[PDB]
Amino acid sequence: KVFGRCELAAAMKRHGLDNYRGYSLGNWVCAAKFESNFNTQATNRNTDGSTDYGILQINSRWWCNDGRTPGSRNLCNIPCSALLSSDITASVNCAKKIVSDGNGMNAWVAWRNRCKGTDVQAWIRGCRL
Repeated sequence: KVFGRCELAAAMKRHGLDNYRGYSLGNWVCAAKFESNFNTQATNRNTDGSTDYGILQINSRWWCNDGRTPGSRNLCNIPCSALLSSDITASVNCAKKIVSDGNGMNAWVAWRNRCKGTDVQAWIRGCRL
């Protein structure tokens, strides 16, 4: 499933992240354009020996189970690959928690400098709420 512009912006609020734990609608949408290019199928292995699974570029090392990354906490405890299907209904379980960790959105490399402080009111622009 390859999503359109206004095809990826409503299902995020459908799952409750709106201003989630101090994280608003303004902070989400840019990042997937820069981790997956609005793609659900973008698998890339980072030199850390981990791969980045899903549209969120998750490293199997800290949070999931891929079987080729030993010493991984596999904290989420699910198929690291279920993190890949069009049905994302369960992937954010670990998105809503990786942040209580307290070091922030700073778990991702691009939005931090590619997407922070930038005009965000604009990603939510041109669309209906």
